[PDB]
Amino acid sequence: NLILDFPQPSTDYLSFRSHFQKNFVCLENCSLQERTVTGTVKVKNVSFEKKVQIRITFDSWKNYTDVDCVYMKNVYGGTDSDTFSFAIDLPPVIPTEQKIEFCISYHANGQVFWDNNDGQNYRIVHVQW
Ligand SMILES: OC[C@H]1O[C@@H]2O[C@H]3[C@H](O)[C@@H](O)[C@@H](O[C@H]4[C@H](O)[C@@H](O)[C@@H](O[C@H]5[C@H](O)[C@@H](O)[C@@H](O[C@H]6[C@H](O)[C@@H](O)[C@@H](O[C@H]7[C@H](O)[C@@H](O)[C@@H](O[C@H]8[C@H](O)[C@@H](O)[C@@H](O[C@H]1[C@H](O)[C@H]2O)O[C@@H]8CO)O[C@@H]7CO)O[C@@H]6CO)O[C@@H]5CO)O[C@@H]4CO)O[C@@H]3CO
Repeated sequence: NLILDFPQPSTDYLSFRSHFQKNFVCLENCSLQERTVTGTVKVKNVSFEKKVQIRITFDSWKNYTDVDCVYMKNVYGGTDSDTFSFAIDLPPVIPTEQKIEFCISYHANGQVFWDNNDGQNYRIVHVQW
């Protein structure tokens, strides 16, 4: 009934790297299971202290929620970037007319960086299936 309306950003490496180098934050993977959306976010390692959040709407941006992401230790990651994970429960019912979208914010060293997917956000759409 719901599906991701975007390719996994990490699949197209050249696009992923271009966005990540420009914005210093980029969604890496995302999956929709049951009524929960989970995923991973790559951020440039700008400073020790970081705050990474998903800003998500389930009602066409009438409202939104900021959800904290959690740092993921990665033995195989480099020292230039860090990985954060998120898990967000969907509301029990979302009417078909309502848009579901999210974007990502990243605070470090007094600055804020955004992944808004080239101004479209990351969309989840309603389907017949
Ligand atoms: O321990 C040395 C450290 O002490 C002081 O730091 C204090 C700090 O100022 C307070 O803010 C508080 O910190 C808490 C913090 O506010 C919370 O947000 C949370 O921290 C989380 C981070 O926000 C989050 O980003 C993630 O952290 C991981 C990093 O993302 C990842 O990159 C890696 O971190 C490495 C750093 O990137 C790298 O720079 C290097 O860090 C050194 C610092 O650069 C250097 O300044 C100093 O740090 C001092 C600091 O200046 C003091 O203010 O030494 C660091 C090396 O020891 O190395 C890092 C890897 O070791 O990994 C981290 C995760 O380890 O997740 C964390 C949540 O775990 O919690 C913080 C409290 O735990 O208190 C601190 C502690 O005194």
